[PDB]
Amino acid sequence: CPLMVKVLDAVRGSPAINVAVHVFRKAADDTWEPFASGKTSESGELHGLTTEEEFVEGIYKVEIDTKSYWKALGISPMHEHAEVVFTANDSGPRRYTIAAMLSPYSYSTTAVVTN
Amino acid sequence: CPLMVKVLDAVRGSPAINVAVHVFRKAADDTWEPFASGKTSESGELHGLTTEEEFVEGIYKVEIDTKSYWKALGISPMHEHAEVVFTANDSGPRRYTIAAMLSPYSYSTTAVVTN
Amino acid sequence: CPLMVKVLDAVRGSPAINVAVHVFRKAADDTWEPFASGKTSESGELHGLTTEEEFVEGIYKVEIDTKSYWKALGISPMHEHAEVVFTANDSGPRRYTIAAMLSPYSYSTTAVVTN
Amino acid sequence: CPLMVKVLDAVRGSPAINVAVHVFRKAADDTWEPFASGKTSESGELHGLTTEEEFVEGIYKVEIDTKSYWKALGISPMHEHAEVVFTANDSGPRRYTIAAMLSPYSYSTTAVVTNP
Ligand SMILES: [Zn+2]
Ligand SMILES: [Zn+2]
Ligand SMILES: [Zn+2]
Ligand SMILES: [Zn+2]
Ligand SMILES: [Zn+2]
Ligand SMILES: [Zn+2]
Ligand SMILES: [Zn+2]
Ligand SMILES: [Zn+2]
Ligand SMILES: [Zn+2]
Ligand SMILES: [Zn+2]
Ligand SMILES: [Zn+2]
Ligand SMILES: [Zn+2]
Repeated sequence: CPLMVKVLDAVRGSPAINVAVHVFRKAADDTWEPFASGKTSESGELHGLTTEEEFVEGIYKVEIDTKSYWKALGISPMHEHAEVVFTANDSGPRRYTIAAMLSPYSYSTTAVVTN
Repeated sequence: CPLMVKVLDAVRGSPAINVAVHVFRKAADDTWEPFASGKTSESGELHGLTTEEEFVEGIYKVEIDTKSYWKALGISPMHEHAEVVFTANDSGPRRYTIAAMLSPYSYSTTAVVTN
Repeated sequence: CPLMVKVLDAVRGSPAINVAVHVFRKAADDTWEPFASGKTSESGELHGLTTEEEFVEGIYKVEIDTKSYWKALGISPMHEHAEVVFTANDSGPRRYTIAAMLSPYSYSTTAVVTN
Repeated sequence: CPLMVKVLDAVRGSPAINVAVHVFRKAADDTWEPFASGKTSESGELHGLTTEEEFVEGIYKVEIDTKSYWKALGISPMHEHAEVVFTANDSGPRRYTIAAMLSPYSYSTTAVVTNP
């Protein structure tokens, strides 16, 4: 995959499963244009978002939907999304994995960029 | 302060000093409206961003300048900013400390929300 | 302070208050010798642990009690402590701040070392 | 695997490759008994540490060797290891992935515990 997203639930110690992930690319008018979307697997992973061709240099926002994810724990999070922004491909084509460890009022995200 | 931003450099183990920070509030047309800015102190802190009356309910983005911060380490970071989005107040006044532990390809960020 | 410990609750977005912190130093027999202890303040901070003289070079472990800290959330954590080990003082006095942002199955720690 | 360790280099945005990892299990005299070891793969992963039956209930320490890992950056880290302690395998069998995002003066670790 040119772009993979992996989401972990840092409260329960488990993959974040079936969580909506929307990816955007900064457009000509400075707004965020919808780029790719999916839901995380049983493993907290979202593969197949994009193709090498579609995935040109630019600024991308990964939006993880955290709104009702910790409803059952009875806490409303700091925000309805966990967002990670990265600047891409900005020296030829590379594979990205965006790994996010999520808690309601914290998060740790790491971009692993390969090739 | 109604809003304080604290920035640590996780690579060198030191406050991130003289780092530019921009705060935005989500406006009616879905643009980010400039809200406050400044540079971090010797302790990595940015105090005095806003007043309790100016700190109205809304969605806020904190944008920490990272572009050339690790230039001396010879590393280009994942993005020119580290960004944190939070949804504010909703319940009477609250004070927010946004704490960010930064490396070129990872960051951890926590919103501490009190009274 | 020569050594300060600050603990944040990353699930609720608040300082972790009145949490027991024990500090140990690696002894002659490779065991952990009790060094200092206290409880975090209302700000999640623990000051006054040690003195510049007592705080010699060596290997130190900060043990944060997390056993029953999230009991009210109904999750048992990955372990009864959050532990940070650091190697100290290679030169003369350094002041350490150990910042720990804690979730039941994740934690981010950072050591800020200042001269 | 009953136990997998995955290590990422948060400074360079890469897997931490060929990094030594030591696992210990807490023994009755309060000593850490060596349990398993190895070095991370090209993906930053260390698989094959243990078997379901060897991975008995107990307290485990994972020790990732960081001493010289950022030597090329010219930084000496906060400690010669990044360490994670976890209390294991209550409630029948569970598989653990210990995921560590490392920088010289910070790390984020997560235990992902699943029931197979
Ligand atoms: Zn894939
Ligand atoms: Zn979304
Ligand atoms: Zn959002
Ligand atoms: Zn800015
Ligand atoms: Zn202030
Ligand atoms: Zn940005
Ligand atoms: Zn103090
Ligand atoms: Zn204790
Ligand atoms: Zn322990
Ligand atoms: Zn070792
Ligand atoms: Zn495996
Ligand atoms: Zn160690």
